This record gives sequence, C-alpha cells and structure tokens, in this order.
Amino acid sequence: ERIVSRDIARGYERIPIPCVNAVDSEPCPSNYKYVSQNCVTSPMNIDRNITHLQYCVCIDDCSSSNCMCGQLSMRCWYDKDGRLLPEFNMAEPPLIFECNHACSCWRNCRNRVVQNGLRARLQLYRTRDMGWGVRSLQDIPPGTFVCEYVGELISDSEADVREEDSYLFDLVYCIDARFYGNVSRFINHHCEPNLVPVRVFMAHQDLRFPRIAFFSTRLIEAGEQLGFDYGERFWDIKGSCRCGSPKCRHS
Amino acid sequence: ERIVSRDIARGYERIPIPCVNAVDSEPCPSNYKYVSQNCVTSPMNIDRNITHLQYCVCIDDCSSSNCMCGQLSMRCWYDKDGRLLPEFNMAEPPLIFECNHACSCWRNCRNRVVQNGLRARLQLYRTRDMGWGVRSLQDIPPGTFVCEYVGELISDSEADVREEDSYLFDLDEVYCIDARFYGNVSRFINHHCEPNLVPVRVFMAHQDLRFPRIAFFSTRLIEAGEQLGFDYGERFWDIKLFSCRCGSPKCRHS
Ligand SMILES: Nc1ncnc2c1ncn2[C@@H]1O[C@H](CSCC[C@H](N)C(=O)O)[C@@H](O)[C@H]1O
Ligand SMILES: Nc1ncnc2c1ncn2[C@@H]1O[C@H](CSCC[C@H](N)C(=O)O)[C@@H](O)[C@H]1O
Ligand SMILES: [Zn+2]
Ligand SMILES: [Zn+2]
Ligand SMILES: [Zn+2]
Ligand SMILES: [Zn+2]
Ligand SMILES: [Zn+2]
Ligand SMILES: [Zn+2]
Ligand SMILES: [Zn+2]
Ligand SMILES: [Zn+2]
Repeated sequence: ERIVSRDIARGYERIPIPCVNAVDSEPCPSNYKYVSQNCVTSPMNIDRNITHLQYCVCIDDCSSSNCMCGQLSMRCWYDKDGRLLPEFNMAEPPLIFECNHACSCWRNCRNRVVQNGLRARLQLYRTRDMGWGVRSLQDIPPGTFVCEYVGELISDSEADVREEDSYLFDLVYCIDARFYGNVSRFINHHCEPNLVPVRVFMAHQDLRFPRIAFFSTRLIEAGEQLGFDYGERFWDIKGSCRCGSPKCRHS
Repeated sequence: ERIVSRDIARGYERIPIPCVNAVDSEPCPSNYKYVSQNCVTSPMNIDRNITHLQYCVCIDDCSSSNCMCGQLSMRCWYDKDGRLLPEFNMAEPPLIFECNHACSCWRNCRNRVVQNGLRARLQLYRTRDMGWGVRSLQDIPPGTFVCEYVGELISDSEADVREEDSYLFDLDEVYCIDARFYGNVSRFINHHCEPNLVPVRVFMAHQDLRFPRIAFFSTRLIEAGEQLGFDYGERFWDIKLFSCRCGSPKCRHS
C-alpha cells in the first residue's frame, strides 16, 4: 500500500486527507484543483444582503424551541455533540438552517455543525473495481457530519454543455466537482448508502443555493468505504453498478 | 473598572474582546451589530471568478524570491513570524497580495497573515475624553497584524446620502466600508496624529481591485495597555465641529 499523497487538501482541511494505492500503479489524481469551499466561474447572483437573513434572538445556546433557526429547520436536529437526532428523517431529509452572523447567539451555539467544516479522518484510496474511492480511517457514529459536496456552482444550462457529467450534483443549479472539488468528488455510489445528502443554509438563505452536507446514516466502521445514492437521473444515463449490495438496484 | 462584556465578538474571533468601563455608567455598546467579516446590504458585484485569480506555483513555503504572489506585492513583506519586514514603507504601503486557494502552495505558507485573522489580545474600554477606545492588553511587536477594518461595503453614492459619516473607511467607481451599523472591533479605534497603526490594502480570496480589504499593522512596539490609534486622514478632519484630542505633542488637527 503506497502513500501517493500525504494530503490531497494541502492543509485546507482540519486534518490531512492522504491518498494511498494498494491496487495498481496510478499516481494521486491531479486533473482537478482541490478547493475546500464552493467556488464560481461565471457569476452566480447569490443574495448576500445581510438584512435578508432570518435569524434568532436567543440568550442561551439555541437549545430551546424558541430559536427561530430551529423553527426554520422545523426543529434543531442537532444534539450537543453535533449529531443528528434519532428522529431525523434520513429517507426524506428536511432543510437545515444553521445559526448565522445576524443571530444574537454565540459562535459555539448548538445549531452550528456544517459551518465548522470537515472533521473525520478520511482517505482517498484505489478500489479494485470503481477507480478511486473514499474511506473513513475511524469509526463515525450515526448522524455525524462527514463532508460537504464541494465544487463549482453552475447553472443547469452550463451543465448541459459540459462534456463530463460524472461529478455533477443537482441542487435549477448544480455543483460540478470535475475541475474544482473537495474529497467528495471521489465518493462512490452505493445502493444501501452509509451517507445521506442534506440541504443546508448557513451564511446566506438564498433558497436556490443549498449547500450539500453528507451525514452518516449508521455507524461507519474504521476502514469502511463511504458511499451515497447518486439517484435515479444519474443511472437513467449511466446504466452497471458494482456496489456489491445484496439489495443493489442498478447491477 | 466594571467588566461589561466577556466578549463583544460573541466567540467569532480566535480571541475574546472584553469591554470594560472604569470611567462612567455606560453599558457595553449595542447600537450596532458585531460582524467579524465584511458584509453587504445592496449587492456588490465583487469579481469572484476563480479563473481571474493570479496565483503562485511555489514548491516550498513561499519564502523564496520566486513566489509570484510575493511579486504582485513587490516582494512578500512577511517574515517567519507573520511580521512586516523592517524594509516595509509604513509611510507609503504597497498593496499586499496574499496567497489564495488557487495557488499550488499549502495553507500554512509564509504569505498568509491577514487571512488567518485577529490574534492580538484587545479590549474595548471607556476613555475619559473620547468615548470608547480600543487598547492592547499585550505587547505587540512592530509590523504585526492587529485587526482588519470591517463593516458594510457600500458605494461612494450610498455613503454620501447617509447621516452618520463617522465610521466610514474610504477604499480607492469608489467604495467605502461603513462600520456604523455592522462592524468589528476597529469601528471603536480613535484617531491619533502619530498612530501606532497603519492601514494596508490587502487581497486574499479575490483580487477585484475595487474592493481592497483594510488591515491594520503596528507601526512600532505597542505596549500592554496602550490605546490603538490610526490616522483617519485629512478628508475626515476637513469635514469634522470639534478639534483633535489625541494629545500628541505633534498633533496636526488640534
Ligand atoms: N457503484 C458504482 N459502480 C461502478 N462504478 C461506480 C460506482 N460508483 C461510482 N462509480 C464510478 O465513478 C464515477 C463517479 S465519481 C466517483 C469517483 C471515481 N471512482 C473516480 O475514480 O474518480 C462514476 O461515473 C463511475 O465511473
Ligand atoms: N482624536 C480624536 N479627537 C476627538 N474625537 C475623536 C478622536 N478620535 C475619535 N474621536 C471620536 O470618535 C469618532 C470616530 S469612531 C471611534 C470610536 C468612538 N470613540 C466611539 O465611542 O464610538 C469621531 O467622529 C469622534 O467623535
Ligand atoms: Zn437560536
Ligand atoms: Zn444559535
Ligand atoms: Zn440562530
Ligand atoms: Zn448497487
Ligand atoms: Zn508562492
Ligand atoms: Zn503561498
Ligand atoms: Zn500564492
Ligand atoms: Zn491629534
């Protein structure tokens, strides 16, 4: 198992994200630019007017049903360790509105998780069957924020005239992780996924532009490959799945 | 000396900024919203196209003569400790272009200081004569990044129509940072005719030249307890009713 990179993120994450290869002689992928945060090429007129934010007036740690930001989210879904509550609907997730800089609360309040960024020790690695994949180097408990789907924010019109469509996440707007992305660009499709994407609003609340946060759907054991469900639009064009699920819907 | 706030920044800075009042019964200022980064109300079309960034191809920690981002800045002005080189012209500062996310270098490279944020221990306190000032609670060596002037980025024509002009920083199509309604610790810094702070125009995540960010660097050793001051400049005093109270033997606006 060769270490082909000590950190594909080049110090932009809280931890390094190594790339190893125990399978063949492919070096670390280098046909893209690692970015830890979403970027644009042509302008995207995101509403950043600070007076447009809805915000809370809490004097505590935003753990009460009075928090506006929790109400926008239906309730605050976060426990004190930043994990999704057991009652969180993994099959049909709500929008999460995290607290923001217009709010009266402190930066350490309960309702702040995704804005704190990636924490789990993850690793790019060569799979036997589906190119590069990502795995966790540690146990991740259920409902943990794992990573954000980061890339280039583009319009659907711009997406349609792109040659490569394998790194597209639909938000109509898209995140294309082909030329610019983070570690998420490498996560493989799985039919019984250990990650679910959740739409999240933080510094802005322009509803055209959710941020896409992956949360664990169960305990993810150390060494295990990360996967999420690419959804039906992807397979309608890309259809065989090699996830190896007894319940695989696309093989 | 009453402590009237643990931290006026509510945990948004690396360090807390307490407020104390040992002069009167004024409570902690609360007629403004503290923000640790610049904001807008009306849209500012900042060029944020990632392909418009100039960037470097450095294979080291950007400490060599060859750093392209250093070249944009004339040279990189930071030493190993993030302090401005002794050769830095405080009387006529260059534009600084810090490394960005488009550079080939690592996030811990030498050419990254302002983007790392406020680090010095500061305090909002009640002055006897000039209401609310900011002091340092530690010695700050010369050429250290102290704080950024943050507030609401607005056009010159929006600044013209506002009643409160006392928290305006002019940038250089002209734009201003208005810290009246939304600002950080810097909005509380008093004017001084021999200032221990100098504003430097800095570029980080974008290089849209209409929108520099304003970083205050120390002009000399500031000692523990010393009030911060910068020179508001002549435009300000040409308008401003009252005379300067900075108390400098060389005051120019007395
Ligand atoms: N479950 C699966 N079965 C077979 N191939 C898959 C797969 N999930 C992802 N892939 C492959 O990976 C692409 C998605 S991008 C994911 C990272 C990719 N393995 C890489 O090396 O860059 C798909 O278009 C497909 O080629
Ligand atoms: N050197 C100086 N002499 C007299 N007044 C000053 C001064 N420097 C700052 N001020 C006062 O502070 C204003 C700038 S904003 C600085 C913070 C201010 N002391 C506050 O309590 O909010 C000026 O318009 C003036 O009212
Ligand atoms: Zn709240
Ligand atoms: Zn909160
Ligand atoms: Zn809130
Ligand atoms: Zn499958
Ligand atoms: Zn460099
Ligand atoms: Zn650099
Ligand atoms: Zn650079
Ligand atoms: Zn003076």
